[PDB]
Amino acid sequence: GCRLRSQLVPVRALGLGHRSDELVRFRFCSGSCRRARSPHDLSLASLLGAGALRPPPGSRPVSQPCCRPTRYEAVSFMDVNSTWRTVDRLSATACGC
Amino acid sequence: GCRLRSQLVPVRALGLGHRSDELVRFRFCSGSCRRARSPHDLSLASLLGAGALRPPPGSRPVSQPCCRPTRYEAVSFMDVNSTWRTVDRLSATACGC
Repeated sequence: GCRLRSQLVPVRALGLGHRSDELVRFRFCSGSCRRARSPHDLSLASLLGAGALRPPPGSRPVSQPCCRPTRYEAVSFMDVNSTWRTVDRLSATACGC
Repeated sequence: GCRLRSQLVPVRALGLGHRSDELVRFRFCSGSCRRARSPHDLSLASLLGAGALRPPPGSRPVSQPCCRPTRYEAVSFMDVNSTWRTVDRLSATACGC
């Protein structure tokens, strides 16, 4: 089921040009929302399953909510110049379907 | 990009046990939200791309909003007994990232 996941990661791999010798906890949301389908979602999933819709241009429609963050906190670290840095709203602190 | 799509479908394939000789328009949302990534989404996509996260149990995290309906309308038809039927909130009428 959709829930908050928490791993350790290098700060360079965060994508903002920072560098640190400290790993940082990064939290994110993943898992199923299939128990949270709306009537529309059920009908869409039924139509797709029956092959009654032709695929649209680009990506397939999702037929259930996505597991997404609803709330965020900053990620902090000592950078290579041993200066404390904080980056707003980078890490999830709650998830929802 | 994420947008509303509109096709014709058999009402049986809607999944609620109805039957009709009339096709019905069913509308749904699909397409990319990659231009609507939050700072968290960008960092998550960067981490995944760098192979810095181990895959969680079940489905992969999404690193961008999902293209989802924000608004709904009923789907109507003459059933095989030529009785008018309406099913609430089945068809999308607006989409968002």
